[PDB]
Amino acid sequence: MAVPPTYADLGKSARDVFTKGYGFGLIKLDLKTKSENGLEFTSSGSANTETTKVTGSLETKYRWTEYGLTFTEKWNTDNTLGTEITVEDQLARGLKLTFDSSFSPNTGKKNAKIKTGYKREHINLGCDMDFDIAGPSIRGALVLGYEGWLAGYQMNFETAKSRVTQSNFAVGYKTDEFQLHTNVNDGTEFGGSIYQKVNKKLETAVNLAWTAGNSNTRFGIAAKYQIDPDACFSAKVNNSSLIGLGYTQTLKPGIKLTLSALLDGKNVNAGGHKLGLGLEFQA
Amino acid sequence: MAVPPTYADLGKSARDVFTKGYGFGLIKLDLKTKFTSSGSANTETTKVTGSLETKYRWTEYGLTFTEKWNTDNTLGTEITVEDQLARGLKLTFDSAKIKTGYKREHINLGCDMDIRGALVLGYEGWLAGYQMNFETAKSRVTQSNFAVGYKTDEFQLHTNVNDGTEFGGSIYQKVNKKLETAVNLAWTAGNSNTRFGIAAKYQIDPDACFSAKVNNSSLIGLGYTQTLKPGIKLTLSALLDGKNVNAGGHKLGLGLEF
Ligand SMILES: CCCCCCCC
Ligand SMILES: CCCCCCCC
Ligand SMILES: CCCCCCCC
Ligand SMILES: CCCCCCCC
Ligand SMILES: CCCCCC
Ligand SMILES: CCCCC
Ligand SMILES: CCCCC
Repeated sequence: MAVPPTYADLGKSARDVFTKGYGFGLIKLDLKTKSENGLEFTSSGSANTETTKVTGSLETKYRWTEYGLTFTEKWNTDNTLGTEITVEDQLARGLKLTFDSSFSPNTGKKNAKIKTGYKREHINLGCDMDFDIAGPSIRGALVLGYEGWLAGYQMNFETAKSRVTQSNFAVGYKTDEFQLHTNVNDGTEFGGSIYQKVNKKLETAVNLAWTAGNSNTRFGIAAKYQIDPDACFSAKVNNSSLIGLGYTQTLKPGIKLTLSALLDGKNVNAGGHKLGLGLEFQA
Repeated sequence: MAVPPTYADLGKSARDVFTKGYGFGLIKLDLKTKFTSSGSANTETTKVTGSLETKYRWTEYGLTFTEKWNTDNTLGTEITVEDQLARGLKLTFDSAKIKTGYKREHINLGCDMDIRGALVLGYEGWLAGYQMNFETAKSRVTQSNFAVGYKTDEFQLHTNVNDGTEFGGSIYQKVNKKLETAVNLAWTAGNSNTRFGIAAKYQIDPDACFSAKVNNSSLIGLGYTQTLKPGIKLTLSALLDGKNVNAGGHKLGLGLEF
C-alpha cells in the first residue's frame, strides 16, 4: 500500500530490471523444498567459470506464523556460516526485531548485528547495531513518504571512531508504472534511476551514477520483455559497451531454466565474454 | 496525424517550451496581418532592425508567392509548388535554393540543394530519422545526423546522434491542459561537456502565459506573455545569470504583437 520502503529498498524495481534474470560465468543449480507451511529447505550448487570454484550452499528457513518468529540459517562449503532470527509484529503497531550473525573461517568475519525497524503509513524507521570486531557502529534509516513522494536519509555512526562515517540522502517519486529516484552519498557520490513500465510486460529502467567533478560517470539502460507467460527475456547495455543478455524459461511446474550471456562491445574478439546457466528446481 | 515530421521538426514540441515565449535583450515589435512585420531592437547593440514578409495565397490551384526584404536590404525570392506532379510531392525554389521533398503517411523525404538529404519513418508513435550533408566542393560528407524517438500526445522522447560525436536527448510532458514541461540533454562523446536544462510553460488563463527555464550553467530564463487587448499580445522576458548576480550583464527584453 502506501507504506514507505526501507532506505535500502527504494528504487528497487529499477534495480531489479538490471540485476534479476542474469547469471554470468556461473553454473547455478538450486533446489527449493517446502514440505510444510513454515519449513523451507534450499540447497544450491554453483560452479565458477573463470576460477573453476565449486560452491555448494545449504539453507534452512522456518517460519512461525502465529508468534511472528522467523528463523533463517545458511551453510556453505567454505564454512561461511550465517544465522538470522526475525521477530515481526510482536510489539504493538508493526514492529520488527532482527538478529543477524555471520561467521567465516580466517576471512576475519565474526560479525553479528541487531536490526530494529518501525513501519507505519508514512514513516519507515530502521536501526542497526553492527558488532564488527574492527569496530561497532550504529546505522539509522529514516524514510518519509506521502502522495508518492519519498524522502530518505541514512546515517552510520562508528563508535570506534566516534564520528559519522557516512551520511546518505535520497529523494524520489514513484507511481504504479513510473518511478524516479535520486541519491547523493557523502556529498560527492551522486546517482539517479528512472523506472518505467511500458506495457503489460515491458519494464524499462535507466541508471545514472557519477562522482564529484564529473568523474566515474557510469550510465546504462535495461529492459525485461516477456514473450510468453512462462518465458522472460532480458537485455541491458551501458557506456562500457557491456551487453548483457538473459533468457528465463520455466519448462515444467517445478523447473526453471535461465540462459544468460555477457558480451564486451569494446573488443568483440576475445574480450572476455561470459556465458552462464541457471537451473532452479521446485520441490 | 500519422504523417511524420521532417528531421528539423522532430522533437519540436519539447524545443518550443525552451525557444518560444522568450525575447531576450530585444525589443521585437511584431504585427500580424492576414504579411509579417517584425521589428527587432537590441538593447546592447542599439541597432534598430525590421524585416517584412509577404505571402500571396492561391489555395484552389495550389501555389504560393513568397518574398522577404530584411533590414540590411537583403531580399530572398521563394516559390513552392506542391501536390501537383504527385500526391504529397512538394517542390520549392527559395533564395537560389532548390528544395524537393516527399510527404506520405509513414515517410518524410527531403533533398535540399543549394546537398542535404533527410528521411523520417514513423509507425505507431515510433520515429526514426537520418540526415546527411554532402559537400560537392569537398567530395565528402560534412554532417551525419541520426535520430530516433517515440511520440505521444502527453509524452515525447527523442534521442540524437550527430556525426557520431555528440549525443542528445529531449523529453516532452503535458501534466495539465495548461501546464507543459520539457527536459533537454546534450553532450559530446569522450568528454564531460554536458548540457542539461529543463523548462516549463504554465498558462494561468487563455490570455496569460508564463514560462521559465534553467540551465546547468545557472542561466535562469523567465518569460511572461499577456493578451490584454484582442489582437495585441505583450510578452516580457528577462535572462538571469546565477553565476554573476551582481553586475553580471543580465539581459531583459520586451516583445509586442499586433
Ligand atoms: C538536499 C540535501 C542536500 C544534501 C547535502 C549533502 C550533505 C551530506
Ligand atoms: C540528468 C542527467 C545529469 C547528467 C549529469 C552529468 C554527468 C557527468
Ligand atoms: C550514447 C552512449 C555513448 C557512450 C559514449 C561514452 C564514452 C565515450
Ligand atoms: C542520461 C545519460 C546521461 C549521460 C551523461 C554522461 C556525461 C559524460
Ligand atoms: C510518530 C511515531 C514515530 C516515532 C519515531 C521515534
Ligand atoms: C536529517 C538529518 C541530517 C543530518 C546531516
Ligand atoms: C505509458 C507509456 C510510456 C512510454 C515510455
